Amino acid sequence: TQNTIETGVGYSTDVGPRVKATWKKPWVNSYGHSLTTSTSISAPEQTLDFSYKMPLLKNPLEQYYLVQGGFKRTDLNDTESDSTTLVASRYWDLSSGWQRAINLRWSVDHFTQGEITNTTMLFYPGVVISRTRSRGGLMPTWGDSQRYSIDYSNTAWGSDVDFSVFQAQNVWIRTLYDRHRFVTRGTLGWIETGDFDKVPPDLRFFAGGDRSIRGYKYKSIAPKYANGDLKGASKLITGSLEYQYNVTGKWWGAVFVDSGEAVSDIRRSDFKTGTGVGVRWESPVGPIKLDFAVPVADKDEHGLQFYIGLGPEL
Repeated sequence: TQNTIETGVGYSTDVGPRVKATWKKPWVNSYGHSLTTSTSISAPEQTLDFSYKMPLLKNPLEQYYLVQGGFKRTDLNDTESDSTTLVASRYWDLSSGWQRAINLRWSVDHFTQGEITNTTMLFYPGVVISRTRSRGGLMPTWGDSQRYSIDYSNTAWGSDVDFSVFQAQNVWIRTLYDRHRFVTRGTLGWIETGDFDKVPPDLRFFAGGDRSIRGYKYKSIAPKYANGDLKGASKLITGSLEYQYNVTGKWWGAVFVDSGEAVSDIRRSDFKTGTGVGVRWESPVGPIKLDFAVPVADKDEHGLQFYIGLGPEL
């Protein structure tokens, strides 16, 4: 067919309801080209992207250009942002599973972080290497994803700020005796810059929240200003261990521990840890999850955080 509407929904105690919706148009001409429009909506973040794919005649499934553009509005913690991005990319897929991409990103960001207000126009190249593999379906019995990236902004060719961003993340799924499923998750982040105040909050690191540190409020962990407002971190390390047990039928019970930090001086570790129990049901439409988590050994943070939605899990 010609148009497709995918549509997810979510809820969590920190963020509230959350709806995504994508509108894919798989062919637009006999030149292969395709278009995806996406939009996400929650109280704190709202997004609207477009993504235009153009296959190359020589090896059309392996190689393609991408043109993505987006708007984003953020109202979260001590962050307030208007964002507009454009990306030209060159992708090399392999049957070997690895996607390799060169990026050329443009953005204008109007933001307030705490009491600092700025307007940053960025223009930078970058590289991505990624691979997601799974086997056993929509709630895979086995799989892993890895994304590694490097972005390099320099003032020499028009960008507002000199910075280097390095990113890494792993997700690992393994089953043992068809009944004991283990989800393992790892995330590294690092931005080297002499002008952190000019960097948009999107490019700063914050920790906590679902798929970061369950039990802590979404993006609530990071260095503060002298006034106490959230500043954002130049370094992120977060991780999770989850064990899942198939109770009966398509019903699983899960126990998990997340832990991590967002710091600007890696010699000053401030590691926050969260923990909880959950349920997974393999619904006809994909895996539905439900998590309860509390903060662990924390004197300023307490309180149950609870989460529900259609998790991609990888």
